[PDB]
Amino acid sequence: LDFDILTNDGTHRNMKLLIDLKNIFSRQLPKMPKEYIVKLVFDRHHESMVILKNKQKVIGGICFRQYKPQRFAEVAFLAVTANEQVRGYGTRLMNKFKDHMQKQNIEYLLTYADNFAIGYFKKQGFTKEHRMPQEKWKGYIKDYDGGTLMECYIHPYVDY
Repeated sequence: LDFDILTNDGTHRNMKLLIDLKNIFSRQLPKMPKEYIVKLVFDRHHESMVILKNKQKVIGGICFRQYKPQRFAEVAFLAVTANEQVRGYGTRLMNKFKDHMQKQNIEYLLTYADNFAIGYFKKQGFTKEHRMPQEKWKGYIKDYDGGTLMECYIHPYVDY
C-alpha cells in the first residue's frame, strides 16, 4: 500500500491512474456530474493523493486544491472503492494527507461533506463549526447553501 501524490504530467502511466481514480470518484459519488469530476481532477490547481495497491491498482484517493498563501486547502473529492472499504484505508489515507498538508504549511482543510460522508469526516476530526472565519475563505472556496461545509485544523506539530 502506497499513498502517493499523483501529478498530471501528461504521461501514460500517471494519466491512467488519474482516470482510474476519477472513475472511483464517479462510482462512489453517483450524483456528482462525471464531467465535473473530470474537470477538477485534470485541473491545473488540483492534486490527488492516491491509495496505490501493489504499485499499480488505485483503490481510493483524495482530490484537493491548495490555496497556498492562504494556508488552507479544499478536499474536492474523497473515496475508497467499494470492495476495499472497512479495511482501515480511509483513515490511513486522511492521516497521510494531513501529514502532507502539515509539511505544506497548510493549517486548515475544508470540504462540503457528501452527507453519506459526514460520519467519516467527523471521525477524521472535521467539524461543522468553524475556527476559520468565512471572510478568510471567501473568494477562494465557493459558498454553497446546500451541503455541509466541514473544517479540520492541521496542527504544526502533531504527529500524523
